[PDB]
Amino acid sequence: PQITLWQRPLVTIKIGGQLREALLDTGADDTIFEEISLPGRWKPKIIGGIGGFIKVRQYDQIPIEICGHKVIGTVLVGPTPANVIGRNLMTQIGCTLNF
Amino acid sequence: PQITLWQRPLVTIKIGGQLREALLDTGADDTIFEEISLPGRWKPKIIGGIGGFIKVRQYDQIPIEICGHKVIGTVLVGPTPANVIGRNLMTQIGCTLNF
Ligand SMILES: CC(C)(C)NC(=O)[C@@H]1CN(Cc2cccnc2)CCN1C[C@@H](O)C[C@@H](Cc1ccccc1)C(=O)N[C@H]1c2ccccc2C[C@H]1O
Repeated sequence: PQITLWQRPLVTIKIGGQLREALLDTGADDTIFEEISLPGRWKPKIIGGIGGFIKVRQYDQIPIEICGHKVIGTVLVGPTPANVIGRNLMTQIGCTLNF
Repeated sequence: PQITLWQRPLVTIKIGGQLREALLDTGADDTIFEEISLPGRWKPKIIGGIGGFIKVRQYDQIPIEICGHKVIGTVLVGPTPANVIGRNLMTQIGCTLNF
């Protein structure tokens, strides 16, 4: 589908058997979620954004359904103010910017 | 044109007679640059992102040529790790997300 930017580009996602809304965020290299229970091991990771750095855990090979599309990739979990889907996943569902 | 997301969606922009590289950021409501000298009055403003909040200057009605398209809008200038073009300006040039 085509999505204009006159509002935040939100999409509903299923991940870990849980439902959530993420913002399609071409400015984010990675994907991060506020609070969701993910199974298995993880590696610490400290990401930098506007306003500072945050400590988060990294989960790889995580199945995630974005707007009805099925993809798998690394998903971060940490103290973010908004759930974001990054280019690491937006590439998998073939998302592009147009103008 | 059409821009895939396998790399950061950077575009060249001219603002205040200066040249800058900016990130097409669908996840950002506003536009902000690290260090540019814009003329006229501004209004203090505090924005929040992942990792924290930062105090910035808010200049309105600022001409900005994005990827060869001329638009005018609110541009923020503050301590950001990367220049970002937000939806407030993306809508002006008619950018959409596609998949
Ligand atoms: C208006 C303003 C510009 C302050 N908005 C944001 O920063 C929003 C904030 N929300 C949240 C919010 C906060 C307060 C109120 N409402 C909403 C979360 C999403 N961001 C947009 C991000 O796309 C910004 C980029 C900026 C950046 C690029 C390169 C280097 C440093 C900073 C960003 O945060 N990028 C990083 C990033 C982000 C997520 C996951 C991984 C990574 C890595 C990296 O690409």
